[PDB]
Amino acid sequence: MNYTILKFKTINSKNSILNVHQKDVNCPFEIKRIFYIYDFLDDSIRGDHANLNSEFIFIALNGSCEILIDDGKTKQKIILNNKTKGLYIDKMIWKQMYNFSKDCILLVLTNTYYDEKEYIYDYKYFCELKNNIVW
Amino acid sequence: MNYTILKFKTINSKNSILNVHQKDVNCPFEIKRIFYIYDFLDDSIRGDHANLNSEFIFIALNGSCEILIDDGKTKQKIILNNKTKGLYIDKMIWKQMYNFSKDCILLVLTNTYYDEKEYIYDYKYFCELKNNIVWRGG
Ligand SMILES: Cc1cn([C@H]2C[C@H](O)[C@@H](COP(=O)(O)OP(=O)(O)O)O2)c(=O)[nH]c1=O
Ligand SMILES: Cc1cn([C@H]2C[C@H](O)[C@@H](COP(=O)(O)OP(=O)(O)O)O2)c(=O)[nH]c1=O
Repeated sequence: MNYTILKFKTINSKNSILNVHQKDVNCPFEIKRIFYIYDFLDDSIRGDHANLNSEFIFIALNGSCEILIDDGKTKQKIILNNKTKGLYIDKMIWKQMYNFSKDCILLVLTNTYYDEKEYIYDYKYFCELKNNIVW
Repeated sequence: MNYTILKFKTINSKNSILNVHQKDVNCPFEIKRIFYIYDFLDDSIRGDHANLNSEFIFIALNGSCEILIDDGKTKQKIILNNKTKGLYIDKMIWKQMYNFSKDCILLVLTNTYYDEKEYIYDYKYFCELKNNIVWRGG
């Protein structure tokens, strides 16, 4: 599956630490949209979809969570809990996020404007799209 | 001086809160780069420059800090301390940030790639370039 764990370069100066993201700097794509997710309750789950076009980098900026990614062929669990690590996934990877700490802040970077129409919410279709050897 | 304290529209769902930023959603520019600053020790200070092209939104995702902004003629101090608000500033505004809490995480959105040639680190010449721009009609 087309995922990587990225290790960010930081700039340690002025008694603090700076992490930069842009095309070719701790990010393989061109950024167009950012969002962050916070104030999680005990059984919060996010995701349950794949996206046709958007690539993602997920970064836990505070606290931590889990993510299960799935390409139709294999699955992986990933822990995010570190400001110098990110999970990069290509488009057409199903994901769910859960087991959020109380204090988790999740930052997501993507290369597309939000488009409800690029979403795949039906898992069987997703798996047909990833595996069906006719097409 | 051109700045705005934004109140963000949040999406409250799935037992959590989502804040989205892109052109015309909680941000007036096209995003091209993001950065965040953290692990501040007591006396830490950031900024001390102006930028010729870039606009910015500053958000305290966690904790709090104070920002001073300066148009060459006046200055203004603002506290950043929660996730539903940020400070938009236009280009060619000088800024300095200080009084960071130990747990402060500062997130910044901007509309450009990083460019050393866009920085003005000398306040005196900041005021001259800005006074000239203002003089021109800007
Ligand atoms: C990610 C995102 C979501 N939303 C809205 C639409 C969705 O109904 C809701 C949550 O998005 P969605 O991606 O469906 O949930 P998750 O973040 O768990 O994957 O917020 C936007 O308006 N813009 C966005 O960029
Ligand atoms: C913001 C930023 C800084 N840097 C480098 C250049 C600077 O010497 C240093 C700090 O940036 P600078 O903007 O000069 O300081 P501050 O963050 O306090 O305003 O890190 C980058 O390489 N890319 C970036 O996007």
